[PDB]
Amino acid sequence: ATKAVCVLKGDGPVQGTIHFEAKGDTVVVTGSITGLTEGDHGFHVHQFGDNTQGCTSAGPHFNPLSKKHGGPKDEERHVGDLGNVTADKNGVAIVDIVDPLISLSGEYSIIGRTMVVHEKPDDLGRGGNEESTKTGNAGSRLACGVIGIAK
Amino acid sequence: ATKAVCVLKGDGPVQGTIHFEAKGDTVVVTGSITGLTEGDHGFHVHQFGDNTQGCTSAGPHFNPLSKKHGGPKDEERHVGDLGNVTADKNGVAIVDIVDPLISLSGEYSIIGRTMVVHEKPDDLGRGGNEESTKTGNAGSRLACGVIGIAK
Amino acid sequence: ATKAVCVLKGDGPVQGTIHFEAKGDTVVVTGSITGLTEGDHGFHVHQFGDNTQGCTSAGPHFNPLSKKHGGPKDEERHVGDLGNVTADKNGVAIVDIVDPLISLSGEYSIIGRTMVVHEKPDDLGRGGNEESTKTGNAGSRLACGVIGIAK
Amino acid sequence: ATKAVCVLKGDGPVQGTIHFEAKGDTVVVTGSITGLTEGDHGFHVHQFGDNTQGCTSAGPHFNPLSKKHGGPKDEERHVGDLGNVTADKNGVAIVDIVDPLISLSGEYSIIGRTMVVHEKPDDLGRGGNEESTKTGNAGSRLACGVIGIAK
Ligand SMILES: [Cu+2]
Ligand SMILES: [Cu+2]
Ligand SMILES: [Cu+2]
Ligand SMILES: [Cu+2]
Ligand SMILES: [Zn+2]
Ligand SMILES: [Zn+2]
Ligand SMILES: [Zn+2]
Ligand SMILES: [Zn+2]
Repeated sequence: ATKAVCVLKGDGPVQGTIHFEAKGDTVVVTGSITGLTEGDHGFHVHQFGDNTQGCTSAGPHFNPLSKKHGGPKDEERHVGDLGNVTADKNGVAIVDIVDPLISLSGEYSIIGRTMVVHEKPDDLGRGGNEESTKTGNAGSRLACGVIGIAK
Repeated sequence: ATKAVCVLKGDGPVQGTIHFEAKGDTVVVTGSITGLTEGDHGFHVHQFGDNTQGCTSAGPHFNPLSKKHGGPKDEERHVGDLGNVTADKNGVAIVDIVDPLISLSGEYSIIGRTMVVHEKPDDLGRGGNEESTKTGNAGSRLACGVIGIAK
Repeated sequence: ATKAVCVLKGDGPVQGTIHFEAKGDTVVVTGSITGLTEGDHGFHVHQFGDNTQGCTSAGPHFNPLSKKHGGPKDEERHVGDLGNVTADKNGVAIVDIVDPLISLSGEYSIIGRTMVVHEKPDDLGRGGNEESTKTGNAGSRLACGVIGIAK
Repeated sequence: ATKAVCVLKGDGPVQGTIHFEAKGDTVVVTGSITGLTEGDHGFHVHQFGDNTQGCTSAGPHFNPLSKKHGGPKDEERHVGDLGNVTADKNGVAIVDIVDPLISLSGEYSIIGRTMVVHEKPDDLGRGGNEESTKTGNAGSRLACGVIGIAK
């Protein structure tokens, strides 16, 4: 697959759609998310496309290299670490990410996994506590969806 | 990926969880669907893991061998042709399928695609109209979900 | 039966010949209707090949899947829902339909049933009254005939 | 179908309605025909439900076993060979035939074919000439109709 899609849904008003496209050795991640409080929100690929108990059953960050949490620009990061998306005053975030580590095929493929938008900003591993090194202190899972093959 | 899961949701009361497991050289499909009308309902892997327009955006049946619609025992069938699930009088269908065409990795992978439960029985491609050769006259898509990697 | 024919007759000037042919996996509908008013007229397979009370005794639309009335492109439609034919200013309609639900043998066969051309356009089940969900508000039956096996 | 109907019409005053009902391995043929000259009239299922050029376009006797013409009681007969109906002095014939060879379903089905009442008596193949072995010398087609599925 060179194209993928994710519909983000949660138990509150947060929703959106994310598009994924293979370009060179990168994945180009675009889309939009509504209903968010203004400011940054952690945005991560979680390990499992399991929504049986909601976003919680997606498990931790997709992490096949067994590293600690960081920002997308960091060497020490989880594959699923895409940093922050930014909502404006209207609650809307436009997603425009280009990432070399995630993939839509092969070993680091995110097809069949879960995209999650978080309650709080991702501190990118620089928070000075244990949690920062795990989730970036991004807190609760506002909305999520399984990543699917798109036409 | 040796285990997958799917959570089925639609516009109506129909819901359920489908489990997939790679066992030996085959794929075992289990789970249950509730809120169905008594009797048979088409049960198919649709091509796209795309829920942007609910179940409609899943596209046609997964069909990488470019065949006509059939039953799961037929040579001429789509890879996604898993026949019928059967609901009892309480609207409950127990899912128990072993299938030789689907997989959980490589060309035949259904990870990132869509499981659909239909309004009507699948006629296994033997209805005698053109629709039968496409969908088995299974009709509308009551509920669907993207197939995700499971723990 | 791979070819069928229908001769349309009514109480007024409306007449025509409709040809049906099983081609590939589908049914191609051709022919022409004359004596019509300019514009659209509902064109439907009615259930009974019964002309004992003219076109009235043909009964409702052929509907073996127990659905509501729609257009021929719709999922929710009767098997007999072939939409509209269009008459030009001289009252002539050229019939050119390919249809996935009708057949010329087996469950979906329209052989021995009735082709009806209606007074008014078919609203494709979107008119918003109850009648729309039955007949598309197509109104009276200008002309009809029993579908017969052709050489 | 277990029930069928035919409205007989022609270019003259002969008309009637014929009813067909599946009973055991027979079809029970009933109805009435008016406007006839007193005496016997050949009564046959013709091959095609094609009325585009009137009764003539119905073609020959329905004959899927490729036999010669006889009476309904004869081994050598066409499937469409139902013998004679008898008009009284008032021009009225009451039809009451029970036949094992015609069918309303499967290979010998007469649904979509044509019922014809003839000018002259059917000589039942015993006329001593070539025509007798083809049509029973029943002569012209007074009235006919396509056989349709009835409620
Ligand atoms: Cu996260
Ligand atoms: Cu399907
Ligand atoms: Cu109609
Ligand atoms: Cu004859
Ligand atoms: Zn992380
Ligand atoms: Zn199929
Ligand atoms: Zn209709
Ligand atoms: Zn004969």
